[PDB]
Amino acid sequence: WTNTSGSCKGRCFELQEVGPPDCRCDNLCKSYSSCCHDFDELCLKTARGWECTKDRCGEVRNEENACHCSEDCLSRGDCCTNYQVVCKGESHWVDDDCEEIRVPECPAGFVRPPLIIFSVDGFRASYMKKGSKVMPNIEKLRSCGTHAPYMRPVYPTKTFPNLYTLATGLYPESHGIVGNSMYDPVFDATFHLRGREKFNHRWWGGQPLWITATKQGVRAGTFFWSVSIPHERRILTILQWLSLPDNERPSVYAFYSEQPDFSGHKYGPFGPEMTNPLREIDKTVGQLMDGLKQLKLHRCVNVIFVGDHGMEDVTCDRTEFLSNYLTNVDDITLVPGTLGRIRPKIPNNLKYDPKAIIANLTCKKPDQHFKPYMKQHLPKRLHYANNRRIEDLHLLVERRWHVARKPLCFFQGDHGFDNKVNSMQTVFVGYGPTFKYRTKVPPFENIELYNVMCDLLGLKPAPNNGTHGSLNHLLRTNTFRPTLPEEVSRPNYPGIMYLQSDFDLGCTCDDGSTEERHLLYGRPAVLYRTSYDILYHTDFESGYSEIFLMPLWTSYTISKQAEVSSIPEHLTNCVRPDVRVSPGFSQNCLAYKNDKQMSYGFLFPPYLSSSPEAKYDAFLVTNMVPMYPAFKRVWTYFQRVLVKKYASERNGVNVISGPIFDYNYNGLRDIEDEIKQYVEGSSIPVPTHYYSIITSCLDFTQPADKCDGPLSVSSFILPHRPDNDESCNSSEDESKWVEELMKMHTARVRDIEHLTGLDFYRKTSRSYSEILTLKTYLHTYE
Ligand SMILES: *[C@@H]1O[C@H](CO)[C@@H](O[C@@H]2O[C@H](CO)[C@@H](O[C@@H]3O[C@H](CO[C@H]4O[C@H](CO)[C@@H](O)[C@H](O[C@H]5O[C@H](CO)[C@@H](O)[C@H](O)[C@@H]5O[C@H]5O[C@H](CO)[C@@H](O)[C@H](O)[C@@H]5O)[C@@H]4O)[C@@H](O)[C@H](O)[C@@H]3O)[C@H](O)[C@H]2NC(C)=O)[C@H](O)[C@H]1NC(C)=O
Ligand SMILES: CC/C=C\C/C=C\C/C=C/CCCCCCCC(=O)OC[C@@H](O)COP(=O)(O)O
Ligand SMILES: *[C@@H]1O[C@H](CO)[C@@H](O[C@@H]2O[C@H](CO)[C@@H](O)[C@H](O)[C@H]2NC(C)=O)[C@H](O)[C@H]1NC(C)=O
Ligand SMILES: *[C@@H]1O[C@H](CO)[C@@H](O[C@@H]2O[C@H](CO)[C@@H](O)[C@H](O)[C@H]2NC(C)=O)[C@H](O)[C@H]1NC(C)=O
Ligand SMILES: [Ca+2]
Ligand SMILES: [K+]
Ligand code: NA
Ligand SMILES: [Zn+2]
Ligand SMILES: [Zn+2]
Repeated sequence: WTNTSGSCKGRCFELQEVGPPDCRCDNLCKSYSSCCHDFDELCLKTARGWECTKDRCGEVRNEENACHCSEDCLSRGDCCTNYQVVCKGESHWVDDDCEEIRVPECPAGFVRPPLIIFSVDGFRASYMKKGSKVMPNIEKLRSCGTHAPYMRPVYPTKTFPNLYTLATGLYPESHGIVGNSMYDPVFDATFHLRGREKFNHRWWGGQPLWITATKQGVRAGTFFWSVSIPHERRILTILQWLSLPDNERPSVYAFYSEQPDFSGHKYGPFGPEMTNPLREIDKTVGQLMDGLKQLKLHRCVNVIFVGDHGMEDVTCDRTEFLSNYLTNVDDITLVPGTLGRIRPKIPNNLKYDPKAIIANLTCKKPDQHFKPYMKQHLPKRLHYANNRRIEDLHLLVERRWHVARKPLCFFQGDHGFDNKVNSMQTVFVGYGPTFKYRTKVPPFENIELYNVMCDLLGLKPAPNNGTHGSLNHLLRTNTFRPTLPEEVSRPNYPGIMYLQSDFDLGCTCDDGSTEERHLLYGRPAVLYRTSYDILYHTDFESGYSEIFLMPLWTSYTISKQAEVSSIPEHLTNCVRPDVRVSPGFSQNCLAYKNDKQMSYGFLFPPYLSSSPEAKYDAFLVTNMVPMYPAFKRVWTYFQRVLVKKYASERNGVNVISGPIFDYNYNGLRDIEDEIKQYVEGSSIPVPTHYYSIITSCLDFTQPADKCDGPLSVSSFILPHRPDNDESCNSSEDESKWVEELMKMHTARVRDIEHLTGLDFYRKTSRSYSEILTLKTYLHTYE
C-alpha cells in the first residue's frame, strides 16, 4: 500500500528512490499508481507554455508557470530554454558557427563530461537527408560531430528489443526482450507493450547502462518517461537535474521521443506528412541545446542522437494470410505483422503439428511474401534462437508486407523486418568533447554502443555482445585499449610418420612458402583446449583437428588470373590417405560409401589447384568434409564458379573456409558432448554450418597477396541442410538461386569467431582497433 496523502512539495522528479508506504513524485509513479495526490498539480505545470515571450522578460516569478522568464530563473535552473535569446539578446545554439571542442569546457564542479542520450523512435537513417531545411539543430549535430551513414538495429526491428539492446549491448536472445510481445512458457505469462506485466523485473536480463552506472557509483537520470509527460517537460527536467548541487547531479541522462515512429506508421516513411514531426523533434533538440548553452554546458556534454529502428512502406493491401495455406488457423496463435512467430493457441497442445504446418508454408505461392524457418535455421547473423520465449516456428517476412492469421487503411508504415533491410536502418550521431569533429564513420551495429557509452562515463561494461575497441575510431579520447586473446592450444607440425600400407579406410584413388602465399594474416589462434596439426600444401594450408577429424580451418589464396580446371573423370571418387596423420585420426571413406544420405566435399577445391600434379593434394582425406548432396549443390557452385568470380572482381582473394558446430543454436562453438549427428556408423561429426571468410585489399588496385593498407572482407555461414527447401527456385540451375541463398547468410568474421573459438587477423600491418572494426563488418548486399 502507498500513502497518496503525502505531498510532492519540493519533491518533483526527485532522483531518490522511494518505496511504500510513502508516495512518489518520479516518472514511474503516474505509471505505478504511487504518485502523491498533488503530483499532477505541482509537477506537471503547463501554464503559459514552453517559451519566453518579450512581454515575460524580467517578470515576477509565478510558481504556476510551466517555465520561467524571471530574473532569478537562471540560478534556480528553471528558465524556459529560449529565455536568454528572447530576454538577454543571446543567439540560439543552432545559429552559432560550429567550433571544434578539443577538450571539455565545463563549469566549476564538473569532473567529467555528462552524457545525454537523445533517442528517437522509428527514425529512418534516410530521414537525415532532409537536412537543415527541415532539421537544422540535428543537422548541426550531424555535420559538426561524428556520424554514421546509418546504424544497424537488431532483429526483430521493433522498439522494445532495440531500446533494451542499446541499454545492454546484448542480442535480444540474451537480454530476453525478444519482442514487443512475448510468451514465456515457464512463467506461463504474456508480456505486452500495453499493460503492467512488462513492469515485472523477471523479464529483463543482462545489465542495462543505468544499473552498470549505479553499481560503479555513477549517478543516472531516469531512462523511463511516462507517456503523459510532454517532451518539453522532459527536457526542462533534464536541464533542472544538470543544475543540481555537485553532490546530487547525475552523470548520464536519457531523453526518448515516440516520434517520428507514430507518424511513420500513419503516413508511411515517404509521406509529406512526415515533415512536421521531424521539425518538431528538431525543435526539441534545439530546446535541449539552447538550454545547455544557457547553463554553459554546450561545450561540456557529450550528446548521442540515436534511433531504435527505421520505417518501411507497409499497407493493408500487402497482407499474406495464413488461412490461405493452413486449414485450421483458429488453433494457432500468431505474433503477426512484419515478422511471424507461431505456437499453438493452447499452450503445449499435443495436436500441434509443426512439421505439417511448415510443409504447407514452404514455397506454396510463386510470389510468396514470407518464408518459414525453424529458428535454428534462421541466418546466424540474426542471433535469434537461443531463448525459450522465441517460438520454434518463425516467419521471416518480405519487406513492405504483413503476415496475418486470417482476413477477419489507417496505416501506411511499419517495421520489424530482417535487420539488414535498408528501410530498417536507423541513425547515430555523437557530438561533444569526447567525439571526433566533422568525422564520418562506417555503419555499425547498435550492440556496440553500450561499450562506448561505458567508455564515455568511465564505466567497465558488463559482459556483452559488442566487440570492445571496434568503435574506438568514433572517439577523440576515452578509447579502449584491447588486448589480443592468448592462444590456448599450440599446433603440432607432423612430418611423415606412416606408409600407405598403414591405412585401411575404404578410400580409393584410381590414379616454405605455403604460409607466405596462403596465410596472409597469420595462423588463426585456437582459443580452446584441443589437439590439431598444421598441414602445408602447394595450394593451401590447414589446421587439421585430430579430434573432429577435419580441418578447423583451411586457408588459401587465389590470384586474379587464377585458372579454373575440371576434376578428371578417373579422380571423381578419388580420396587419398594422408601419411602425415595417423590412421586413427582420419576419416574413412567406408562410412560415406555406406551412409545413403550423406556425401562429402572438400575445403580446398580441386577446381583451383595450380597444376594437375597439385590437384592430387585436394583429394587428401584431410581436406574432406561431410556434406549432404543438397549442400553440395551450393558448395560446388561456390568452389567452382564463385571463388574465382570473387578473385577476378577483387584482384585476387584470400579464403579461409571451415566447419561450424552449433547443435544447440546458441551462437557459440559446440563442445564434443553437444554434437548430435555423425556420419553413419562412424564418429565423424557433421557440421551444422560451413563458413568462408574472403579477404582482399581494400585498395583493389593492389593484389590481395601484396596489400599495403586496409583490408576488405566478406564472409558467410551457410546452413548445412539435407534439402534446399529454403530456396524456392532450387529446382533450377545453381546460377539462379545459390548466390541468393549466400547473401541471406552473410556473416561477420566475429560471428564465425564465436562459433569456432578461432581468432583471426593476428598478424597484419593494421592496428588492433582497425582489425576489430574489420571483424565486425557485415557485407549486406543491399
Ligand atoms: C552475448 O553476450 C552474452 C553475455 O556475455 C553471452 O551470454 C552468456 O553466455 C554465457 C556462456 O554460455 C552464460 O554463462 C553461463 O552463466 C550461467 C549462469 O547465468 C546466470 O547468471 C548470470 C550472471 O548474473 C546471468 O547473466 C544469466 O542471465 C541469463 O538467465 C537469466 C535468468 O533466466 C535471464 O534473465 C537472462 O536473460 C539470461 O538468459 C540468457 O542466457 C541464458 C544462459 O545463461 C539462456 O538460457 C537464455 O536463453 C538467455 O539467452 C543467468 O541468470 C552459468 O550457470 C553457466 O555455467 C554459464 O557460465 C551467461 O549466462 C550468458 N549471459 C547472458 C546475460 O546472456 C552470449 O553468449 C553472447 N552471445 C554470443 C553469440 O557471443
Ligand atoms: C541506452 C538507452 C537507449 C535509450 C533510452 C531509452 C530507453 C532505454 C530503455 C529500454 C527499455 C525501454 C522500454 C520502452 C519505452 C518506450 C515504449 C514505447 O513507447 O513503445 C512505443 C511504441 O512505438 C513501440 O511500438 P512499435 O515497436 O513502434 O511497433
Ligand atoms: C498517510 O499520510 C498522511 C499525510 O502524511 C498521514 O497524516 C498524518 O498522520 C500523522 C500521524 O498520526 C498526524 O500526526 C498528522 O497530523 C497527519 N498529517 C497530515 C498533514 O495529514 C497519515 O498518517 C498517513 N497514513 C498512515 C501513516 O497510515
Ligand atoms: C495443407 O494444405 C492442404 C491442402 O493443400 C490441406 O488439405 C486440405 O484440407 C482438408 C483436410 O486435410 C481436406 O479435406 C481437403 O480436401 C484438402 N484440400 C486440398 C485442396 O487438397 C491440409 O489440411 C493443410 N494442412 C495443414 C496442416 O493446414
Ligand atoms: Ca553451441
Ligand atoms: K553416400
Ligand atoms: Na526447393
Ligand atoms: Zn520503435
Ligand atoms: Zn513503430
